[PDB]
Order: sequence, then structure tokens, then C-alpha cells
Amino acid sequence: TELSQGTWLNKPKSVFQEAGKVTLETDEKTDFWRETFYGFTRDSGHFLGVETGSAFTAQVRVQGSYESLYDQAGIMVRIDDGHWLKAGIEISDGHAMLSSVLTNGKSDWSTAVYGGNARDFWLRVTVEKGVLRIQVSSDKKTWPLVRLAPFPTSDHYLVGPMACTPERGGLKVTFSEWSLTAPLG
Repeated sequence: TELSQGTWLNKPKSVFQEAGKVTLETDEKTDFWRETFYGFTRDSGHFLGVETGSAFTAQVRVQGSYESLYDQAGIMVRIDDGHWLKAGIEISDGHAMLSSVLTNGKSDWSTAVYGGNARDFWLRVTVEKGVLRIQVSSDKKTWPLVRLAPFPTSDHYLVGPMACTPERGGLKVTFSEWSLTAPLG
């Protein structure tokens, strides 16, 4: 199922398509977070979701121009506003961080300094039998694990590009090299 068959949640004011690619500029005050610690909920982030069956593997290339605190881009898997995962690069603390947030009612955020090129990376996500696995790659050859966690079973998921700027907008990101299939095995 091709990238252009996705549906937007919070379509950005500025976005254009090329064959197999989506290029967007984020709007201000866009974020995804539920409750934990900060005591607010946000469901305003940009998400282009492609609908899946009950299990899938998805992969995408992410080329963002990060420049400010909290700038984020990557991939999201979503069931609804209370059950989702986002993963990718985020600017937090001192550096470009590889970050993931698994939300099941409430958000669970993990982060670490990213050792690759923040401006060009791939993500691969697999959901099957109530387990989500996230892998990242700097070369499309080797795919280290980022996260392995329970995730609710569902007849369908939405999966696809995500990007957020919780403060000032203007983050430019291109998504390409999309693939969505059943998991191996």
C-alpha cells in the first residue's frame, strides 16, 4: 500500500507530493503526548497514516532539517488518540536524540543520543501478535533494535510519517522509500 494512499491527521498547511515522496513544513504548536509527568495531552502533530491489517511491517526514509528544541520527525503507529507509538529523531537535552514514545492510555518515552546522521535515516516498525518492534538504520543495510514492547492487538492500524514542532513551526521534512507489507514468516 503506497504512501499516497494514506490519510492525514492534522494535515500541514505546507505539503507537497512527488512520486513516492512527501515533503512538508510543520505548523507551530504541534505535538503528540498523553498525560505522563507534564499533565497535558496533545494530539496536534502531523501524521500521514496508511491503513493496515492486523499485522504489518512498515519502513520509511526520513530526511529532516532539525534546528530547534523539540523538533521531531519519524514514524507513528496509531490505533486511536489513546493508543499510539511515535519514533524517530527529536531535539531534546543537548543533541539529536533517537526517541520513541509508546502511549497506552499514557505516554512512555525513551531517548538516547543518536549515533548516526540525524538528517537521513530509516525506520522499520513491525506489529504482530500484540508486540511492536522498532528498528533504525543509517545505511539501509543494518537494522539495530530501538524498542520491543507490548502493543494492543487490532483488526487495523494506521502507520506512516509523523512530524511535530511543539513550539515555533517550520521544520522541513521529506519522507520517501515507503514500504508496507505483512511481517516475515
